[PDB]
Amino acid sequence: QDYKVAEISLADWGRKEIAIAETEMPGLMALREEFSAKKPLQGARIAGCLHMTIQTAVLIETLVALGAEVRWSSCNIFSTQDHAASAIAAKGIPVFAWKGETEEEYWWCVEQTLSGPNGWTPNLLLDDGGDLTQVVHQKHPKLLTAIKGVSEETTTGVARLYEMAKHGQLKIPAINVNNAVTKSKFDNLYGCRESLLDGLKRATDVMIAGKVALILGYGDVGKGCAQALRGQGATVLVAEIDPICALQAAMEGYRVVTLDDVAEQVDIVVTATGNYHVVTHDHMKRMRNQAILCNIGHFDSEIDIQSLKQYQWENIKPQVDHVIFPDGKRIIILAEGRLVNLGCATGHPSFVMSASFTNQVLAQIELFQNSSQYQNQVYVLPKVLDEKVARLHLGRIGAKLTQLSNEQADYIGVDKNGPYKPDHYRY
Amino acid sequence: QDYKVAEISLADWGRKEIAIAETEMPGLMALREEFSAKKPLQGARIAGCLHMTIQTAVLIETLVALGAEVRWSSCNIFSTQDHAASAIAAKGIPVFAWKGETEEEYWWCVEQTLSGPNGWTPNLLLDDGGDLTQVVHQKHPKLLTAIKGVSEETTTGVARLYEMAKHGQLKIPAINVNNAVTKSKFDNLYGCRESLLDGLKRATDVMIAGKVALILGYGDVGKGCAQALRGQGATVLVAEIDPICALQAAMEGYRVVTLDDVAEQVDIVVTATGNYHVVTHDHMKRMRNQAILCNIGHFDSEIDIQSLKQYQWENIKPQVDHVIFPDGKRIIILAEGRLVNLGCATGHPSFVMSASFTNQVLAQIELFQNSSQYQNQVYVLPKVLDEKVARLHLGRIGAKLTQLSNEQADYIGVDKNGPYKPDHYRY
Ligand SMILES: NC(=O)c1ccc[n+]([C@@H]2O[C@H](COP(=O)([O-])OP(=O)(O)OC[C@H]3O[C@@H](n4cnc5c(N)ncnc54)[C@H](O)[C@@H]3O)[C@@H](O)[C@H]2O)c1
Ligand SMILES: NC(=O)c1ccc[n+]([C@@H]2O[C@H](COP(=O)([O-])OP(=O)(O)OC[C@H]3O[C@@H](n4cnc5c(N)ncnc54)[C@H](O)[C@@H]3O)[C@@H](O)[C@H]2O)c1
Ligand SMILES: Nc1ncnc2[nH]cnc12
Ligand SMILES: Nc1ncnc2[nH]cnc12
Repeated sequence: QDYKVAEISLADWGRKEIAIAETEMPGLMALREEFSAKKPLQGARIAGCLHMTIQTAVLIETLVALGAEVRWSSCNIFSTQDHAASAIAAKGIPVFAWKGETEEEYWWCVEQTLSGPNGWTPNLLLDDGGDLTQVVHQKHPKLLTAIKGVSEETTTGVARLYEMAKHGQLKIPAINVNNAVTKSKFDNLYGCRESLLDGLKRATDVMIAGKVALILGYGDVGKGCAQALRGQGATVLVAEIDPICALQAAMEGYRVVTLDDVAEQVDIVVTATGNYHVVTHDHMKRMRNQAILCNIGHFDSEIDIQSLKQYQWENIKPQVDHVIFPDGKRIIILAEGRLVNLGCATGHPSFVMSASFTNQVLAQIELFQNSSQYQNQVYVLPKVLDEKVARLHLGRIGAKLTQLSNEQADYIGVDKNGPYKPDHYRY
Repeated sequence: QDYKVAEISLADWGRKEIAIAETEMPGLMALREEFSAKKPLQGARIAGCLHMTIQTAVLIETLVALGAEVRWSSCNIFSTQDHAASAIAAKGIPVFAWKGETEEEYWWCVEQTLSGPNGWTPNLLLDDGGDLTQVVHQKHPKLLTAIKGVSEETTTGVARLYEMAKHGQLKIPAINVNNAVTKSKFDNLYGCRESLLDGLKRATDVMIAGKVALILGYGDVGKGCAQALRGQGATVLVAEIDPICALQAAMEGYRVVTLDDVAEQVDIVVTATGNYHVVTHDHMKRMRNQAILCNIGHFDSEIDIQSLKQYQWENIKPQVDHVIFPDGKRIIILAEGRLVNLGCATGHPSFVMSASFTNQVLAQIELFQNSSQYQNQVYVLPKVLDEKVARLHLGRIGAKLTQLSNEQADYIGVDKNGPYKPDHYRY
């Protein structure tokens, strides 16, 4: 068995939910319709490290339908949906993923992606957060020569690529999928607008209405989180280091504050910074009894979880814990500080993941075919492909596009078929 | 008298409202505090073409406080606030602007900006919409040699610059002020979110709640217009040619439709496209009795106003007209299709105009000092200045910034003092 999952008998349930998800993921299904016969990824050998959800199962089966061979792992110890992993394993696709991995198991799973039976090695990487990219660069430099490139899903992974490139550590081309407009402005924003609430509601019976909620970070994720909680009746506070993002939050009516000032005043804290130790021991010591602390950024290091190691952790249910302080005060920590929407719920819904994952497939096609055209730098896909991703999703939600006339296209200086915006337009 | 205004005796009223506006415009006042003694614009001779409002009066007096000499005109026949123009004229600043200009008067006013007494000619242009840039390039090529550059306020003006540059027609450097983040994502969005309603409410006693409103265009302006009307209880429809913007609108719950389909169904139509004849004769013929038609894009050519020339126009009050069709059906047209927020109300409020106009002052300083470093292309100001503009506005609205620690700045790859985002970050 060239796989490792929790329970293979969950595969039928996984197939049933994959069938539903396909009907919500028109971008991926359109790529199958366009490319499954020509098989543009025939000869592609993709090592993948990305949350092993039902939506990712549709991504994997799209890559395979286009001719790729893949080996898969999750990029978080809690984000796997076991029945999705089983459905993939039952297809004979190598997948190494279960919910509740230890850290040792996590890195073992990544490692299994880099070598398969009969001398299988990847020539492509598909990464979400930079861990797979790190393992290959730091532990398997011999593999790098054969890797055509990496496509990277998320803001933190791209930040890690930028720092590698600045220091001459990046040894392959990288496609930044996060900053396709149809990824960053949809998945990060509208996805979290729904899936933060999902994680909070599944974890506890805390009401949102009337609570004071603090969001740390007002980028794409924090913007979606703030809209989510404000719509449900919370008073929303925002912390920011960036004066432009702070000004955006203020102009939406949120008070912009520091956690150093407001720790005792908040009912719910959500870290969405992509940064390091933005919630410290002293912050948590000051929090009210039964305050809820969670992280929706990529890494649990947004919170100094280590500082709680000597306190009693009383489990409430899976991925919901009380941390009991010496004076008896308790805080509720979700998923041990790991990604709350994937650890306490199921991540983003299928429709917006289709937009993200359509970009991933297009990036893998571009790297597999044309990686010779790229240097060891970070690139984004062209705007015409970004627009194509959007076009493929309009039919499902019933949006009807207006067509420019010749004179209207000339008036604003565009081709009738796009691209319709200048390169650095911000949407 | 080196000026032309409607009534100089309105100057005292203008001064009173300028004094209030200063307290809402901390960016401009901060630039006065930083630069009025060093006078970095001493020797600058600025021809300006930008809506002659109270807020623009604060911009003009900031330029003058920094040492500039200016000659001013409005960029729209209806956008001048006469008491603001009088306050400027009473200071001895040449201004040629009144509400209700004819087209001949409009272009005469622009022309007055290009030559003053004693051989005064500009060495800088400050433009909003591209009309001043057009006049100089097409009618006064001898002036071009002495023009160090132009700073351009709005999306349509930048579109015109791009097309000039593509065809080799741009003969001076241009700073695109519209696409400072602290302009496009604030003025265009939050400004119109307030000032569209202002124009509609001052013009008619039409209720927004329960109406079906169609917004043509879902860029920065259309996004703000949609939020405005949705918050007041309208059913909001959106038309788009851009599939990414269409998908954004759909994900906010707006049905994305074509005016060709829905003309008979709408109560209010707002053009926000920057394009040509997006509302045609047949659209207007199909509109319901007493439907309200207005334009918030830069030019009245969004609507084919010419097609209504043979119908009786019955005036309701200034800038509010009935167009009476042969079957007796009437539509309400606002400001003859000119910018509705400035024609039927007073434009954006002071606070957000401060952010836009702080960018304008910084652009004029950069052109006056460093235009030799630029070619005849379109440029944007650097991100550190964009962040500075935001910083200068945080105090007024009580936003408190968090400061990165050394390790947090290193973790995300930024300097503690910024810039905090990659060059092409979209906010
Ligand atoms: N949970 C999900 O489904 C999901 C989806 C996309 C991205 N992410 C992750 O979420 C994180 C945020 O992503 P993003 O796209 O919003 O990034 P972003 O860069 O757009 O936003 C992060 C924001 O945090 C702010 N910030 C940084 N340090 C801070 C501090 N100490 N205090 C306060 N604010 C601070 C920055 O100024 C920035 O505006 C990343 O780790 C990303 O990988 C999660
Ligand atoms: N009234 C104000 O205070 C104010 C402020 C800023 C800008 N403006 C003006 O408003 C206009 C829009 O500015 P913006 O920043 O939103 O520009 P933008 O480019 O961001 O948005 C315009 C949108 O219109 C869409 N569009 C173009 N042709 C269309 C058509 N035929 N049908 C439907 N949609 C169409 C485009 O796809 C685009 O998304 C410009 O003329 C700009 O100069 C006015
Ligand atoms: N449902 C989902 N599947 C995969 N990755 C995700 N990231 C966020 N939500 C996700
Ligand atoms: N109040 C205002 N002053 C000047 N230009 C504007 N454009 C939009 N609103 C404005």
